[PDB]
Amino acid sequence: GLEAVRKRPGMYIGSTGERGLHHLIWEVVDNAVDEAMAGHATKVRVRLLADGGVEVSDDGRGIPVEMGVPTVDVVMTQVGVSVVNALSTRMEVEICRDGYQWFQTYDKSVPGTLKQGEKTRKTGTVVRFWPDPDVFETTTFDFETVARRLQEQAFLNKGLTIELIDERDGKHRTFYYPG
Amino acid sequence: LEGLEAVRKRPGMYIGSTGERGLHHLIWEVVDNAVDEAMAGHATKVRVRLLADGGVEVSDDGRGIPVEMHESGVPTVDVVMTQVGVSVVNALSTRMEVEICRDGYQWFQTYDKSVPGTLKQGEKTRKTGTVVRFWPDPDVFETTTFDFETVARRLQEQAFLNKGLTIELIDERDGKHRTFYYPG
Ligand SMILES: CO[C@@H]1[C@@H](OC(N)=O)[C@@H](O)[C@H](Oc2ccc3c(O)c(NC(=O)c4ccc(O)c(CC=C(C)C)c4)c(=O)oc3c2C)OC1(C)C
Ligand SMILES: CO[C@@H]1[C@@H](OC(N)=O)[C@@H](O)[C@H](Oc2ccc3c(O)c(NC(=O)c4ccc(O)c(CC=C(C)C)c4)c(=O)oc3c2C)OC1(C)C
Ligand SMILES: [Zn+2]
Ligand SMILES: [Zn+2]
Ligand SMILES: [Zn+2]
Ligand SMILES: [Zn+2]
Ligand SMILES: [Zn+2]
Ligand SMILES: [Zn+2]
Repeated sequence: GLEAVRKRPGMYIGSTGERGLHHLIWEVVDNAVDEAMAGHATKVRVRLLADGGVEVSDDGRGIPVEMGVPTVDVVMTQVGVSVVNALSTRMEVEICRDGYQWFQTYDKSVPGTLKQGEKTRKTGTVVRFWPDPDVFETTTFDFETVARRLQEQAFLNKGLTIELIDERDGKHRTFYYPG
Repeated sequence: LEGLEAVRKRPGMYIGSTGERGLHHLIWEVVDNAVDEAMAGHATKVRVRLLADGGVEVSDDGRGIPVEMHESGVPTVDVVMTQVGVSVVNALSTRMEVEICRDGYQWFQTYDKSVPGTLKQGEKTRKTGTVVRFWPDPDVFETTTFDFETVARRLQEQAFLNKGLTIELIDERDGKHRTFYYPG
């Protein structure tokens, strides 16, 4: 399971250095950007939080919430982003889908109870995660490393707007190439 | 078995979709795994070949995927190719080949519709590193054509993030080639 990732993180992210740390944001960004071609997303927002966390938001389809375990718990324990869950102290996931907001938490990768919130016509996903400082040699995301990836992803997804906000210093950049 | 069947049943959960961007997840993964060995395994060169038949070959001079017996009673390379990021590539490929230089020897393994062959010990060598070849399954992907410029953009990023690493790209479909290098 996720125990395997914690035991041998190098098998999943190459190392536990700064390049290993950046695998986490690369995965969560990738998953959001995937919704431009797969889910009619128009905007992805990436925030580098001053406490070391990361938030990635999109207006794609929303991770499926239908069930007897919710699909989001399967995603967050089985697929690419489960490595992020394994190596984070906590994650928060917000989904807009099927007419409602939905909220889930992971505490050392253990799911909370999926909560149905307010009605909404919006669709998309917000993923927030806090990399475990007991795993990583470095918990500082590099603005220019992240910017280079988001520029590539905007260029490969004509019409997608990607916003990067560094909450550590207020630095922000928007990436957009028209179709 | 089970875990790879899951990828074939719901590929969008692993690679987003089954179009051009989904196809490129496979090369991004295998390239990433090789480039990881620059920071982790003293690699100096990665070579990416877009094969004329649609396959991909990625070579590195890193440590070599471990070949010794895993706790699960198979060679560690078989665990890697069935359990971790590259197992998605295995699941969605008709076949894979893996050449490893490690522990004083050359080693060769195949995967046929993700099923491991018998790991074979080859000649002695002092070299270390890995070659991974894969052939994306046209029954999965709506296109099997890799985009040279898309691949070149990723390799330039990876060379910039790994000062001193040489990355060579060869398109065997038309002879186009690029070499990426940023000095330390
Ligand atoms: C981290 O989750 C990622 C997503 O990330 C974001 N940010 O959306 C995204 O990269 C991708 O999102 C998908 C990937 C596949 C489908 C997908 O296949 C859908 N189609 C359905 O009819 C559907 C509805 C419910 C359900 O449980 C499943 C899962 C089964 C599949 C994929 C056949 C599929 C669908 O509505 O949304 C999908 C979505 C939102 O894959 C995830 C879920 C692992
Ligand atoms: C697809 O394989 C990738 C590798 O890709 C390439 N091209 O080398 C690379 O990205 C990374 O390679 C690692 C990842 C971890 C270790 C690693 O932890 C080593 N340390 C050991 O002493 C060791 C020795 C035996 C052994 O079974 C393991 C753990 C198993 C692993 C890493 C698969 C570790 C080691 O020598 O090499 C390692 C190597 C080469 O992770 C893989 C295996 C998923
Ligand atoms: Zn990696
Ligand atoms: Zn560095
Ligand atoms: Zn549609
Ligand atoms: Zn993806
Ligand atoms: Zn070393
Ligand atoms: Zn060495």
